Amino acid sequence: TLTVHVRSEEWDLMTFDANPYDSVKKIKEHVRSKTKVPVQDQVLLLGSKILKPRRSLSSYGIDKEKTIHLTLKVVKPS
Repeated sequence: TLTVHVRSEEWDLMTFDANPYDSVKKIKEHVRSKTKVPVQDQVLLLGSKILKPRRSLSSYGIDKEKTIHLTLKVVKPS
Protein backbone atom coordinates (compact mmCIF):
# COMPACT_ATOMS: atom_id res chain seq x y z
CA THR A 1 0.00 0.00 0.00
CA LEU A 2 1.82 3.12 1.29
CA THR A 3 5.20 3.09 3.05
CA VAL A 4 5.91 5.80 5.64
CA HIS A 5 9.46 6.79 6.62
CA VAL A 6 9.50 8.78 9.89
CA ARG A 7 12.71 10.72 10.59
CA SER A 8 13.43 12.28 13.98
CA GLU A 9 16.20 14.00 15.90
CA GLU A 10 16.48 11.15 18.43
CA TRP A 11 15.93 7.77 16.75
CA ASP A 12 16.83 5.76 13.68
CA LEU A 13 14.58 6.10 10.64
CA MET A 14 11.25 4.34 11.24
CA THR A 15 9.44 2.44 8.46
CA PHE A 16 5.88 1.14 8.48
CA ASP A 17 2.82 0.86 6.26
CA ALA A 18 -0.06 3.30 6.15
CA ASN A 19 -3.21 4.07 4.21
CA PRO A 20 -3.58 7.57 2.73
CA TYR A 21 -7.20 7.85 3.95
CA ASP A 22 -6.61 6.89 7.58
CA SER A 23 -6.13 9.60 10.18
CA VAL A 24 -2.65 10.81 11.02
CA LYS A 25 -3.44 9.47 14.50
CA LYS A 26 -2.86 5.98 13.08
CA ILE A 27 0.67 7.03 12.15
CA LYS A 28 1.29 8.32 15.68
CA GLU A 29 0.20 4.95 17.09
CA HIS A 30 2.90 3.24 15.01
CA VAL A 31 5.44 5.74 16.35
CA ARG A 32 4.26 5.03 19.90
CA SER A 33 4.88 1.31 19.29
CA LYS A 34 8.50 1.90 18.26
CA THR A 35 9.45 4.75 20.62
CA LYS A 36 6.86 4.58 23.47
CA VAL A 37 6.26 8.33 23.08
CA PRO A 38 2.54 8.86 23.81
CA VAL A 39 0.49 9.98 20.82
CA GLN A 40 -0.42 13.25 22.56
CA ASP A 41 3.28 14.20 22.80
CA GLN A 42 4.08 13.72 19.09
CA VAL A 43 4.00 16.27 16.28
CA LEU A 44 4.30 15.02 12.71
CA LEU A 45 5.31 17.19 9.75
CA LEU A 46 4.97 16.67 6.00
CA GLY A 47 7.49 18.97 4.41
CA SER A 48 7.34 22.00 6.69
CA LYS A 49 3.61 21.56 7.45
CA ILE A 50 2.46 20.39 10.89
CA LEU A 51 -0.16 17.66 10.50
CA LYS A 52 -3.34 17.70 12.57
CA PRO A 53 -4.05 14.26 14.12
CA ARG A 54 -7.66 14.04 12.96
CA ARG A 55 -6.79 14.71 9.29
CA SER A 56 -5.88 12.12 6.67
CA LEU A 57 -2.67 12.05 4.67
CA SER A 58 -4.82 12.37 1.54
CA SER A 59 -6.01 15.79 2.75
CA TYR A 60 -2.38 16.97 2.64
CA GLY A 61 -2.03 15.83 -0.96
CA ILE A 62 -0.74 12.27 -0.51
CA ASP A 63 -2.33 10.70 -3.59
CA LYS A 64 -0.33 8.40 -5.87
CA GLU A 65 2.84 8.25 -3.74
CA LYS A 66 4.12 4.79 -2.83
CA THR A 67 6.56 6.15 -0.20
CA ILE A 68 6.42 9.34 1.87
CA HIS A 69 8.84 10.96 4.32
CA LEU A 70 7.50 12.47 7.56
CA THR A 71 9.24 14.28 10.41
CA LEU A 72 8.58 13.49 14.09
CA LYS A 73 9.07 16.03 16.88
CA VAL A 74 8.50 15.21 20.55
CA VAL A 75 6.66 18.18 22.05
CA LYS A 76 5.14 18.82 25.46
CA PRO A 77 1.59 20.03 24.69
CA SER A 78 0.36 23.42 25.90
